[PDB]
Amino acid sequence: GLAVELKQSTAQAHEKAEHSTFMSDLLKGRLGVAEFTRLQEQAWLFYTALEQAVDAVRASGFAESLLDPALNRAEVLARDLDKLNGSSEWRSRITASPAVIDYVNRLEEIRDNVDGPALVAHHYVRYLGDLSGGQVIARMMQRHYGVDPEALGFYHFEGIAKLKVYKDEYREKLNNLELSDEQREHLLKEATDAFVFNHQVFADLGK
Ligand code: HEM
Repeated sequence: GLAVELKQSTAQAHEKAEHSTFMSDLLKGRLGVAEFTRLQEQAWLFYTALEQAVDAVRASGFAESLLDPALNRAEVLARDLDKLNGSSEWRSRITASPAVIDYVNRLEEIRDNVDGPALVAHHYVRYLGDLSGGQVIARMMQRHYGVDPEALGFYHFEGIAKLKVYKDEYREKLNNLELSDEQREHLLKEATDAFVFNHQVFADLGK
C-alpha cells in the first residue's frame, strides 16, 4: 500500500531529521523559545505556500477527501507567532532562509502546475508528521521552555476528536488514491525531496 511504501521509503530520512543538530538540541532543552519561534516563523512561510498548493490541487478534483481544510496550519501559526513574539511585528521582520526559499519555490511550482501527486507527497510529509509526532514536540516545548499551550495551537488540530482514527483514515485515503506507476514514482520521489527540504530548514536554523 502507498502508506506503507511512503513510511518505508522515508524512514531513514526521518531518523536523519530526528538527529539534526538544531532540532535535536531544541527537543533536548538546549536551545530556547527564541529558537522555537524562529522555527515556527520559517514554518509559517512554508505552510502558507503549501496551503496554496493544497488549495489548487483540491480545486482540480485530485485527492479531495485527503485534503481536509481542517488541517490548515498557516492561520493558527500566525496566532501562535503573535503570542510568541508579543505582537504581529514579526510579519515584516521575517525572512525566508535559503532552505525555505527552495521549499516554497517547489511548492509554488506544484501549485501552478497543479501537480496532484507531488502535492500529496508534501501533504503527507508535513501533516501526517504533525498529527502523528507533533504532540511530542509540543510536550517538549512546554516541558523544557515553559511555552504556553495557547501558543502551540499549531500542534492542536482543532476540529479533530479521535486522532488515531483520523490517522488511520488518512492512511486509507493514501492507499485508495488512483495513481499510475509514473505518478506513484513521482509521489515517492517528491516525499523524499520533502524530507530533504525540511532537514535543510533545520540545518539553516542551526546556522
Ligand atoms: C523534518 C522534520 C520531520 C518531519 C518532516 C516528520 C515527518 C513525519 C511523518 C511524515 C510521520 C508519519 C510517518 C507515518 O506514519 O507514515 C512522522 C511520524 C512521527 N514523527 Fe516525525 N517528522 C519530523 C520530525 C520529527 C521529530 C524531530 C520527532 C522527534 C520528536 C518526530 C517524531 C515523530 C513520531 C514519534 C512519529 C510517530 C511514529 C514514528 O515514530 O515514526 N518527528 N513524522
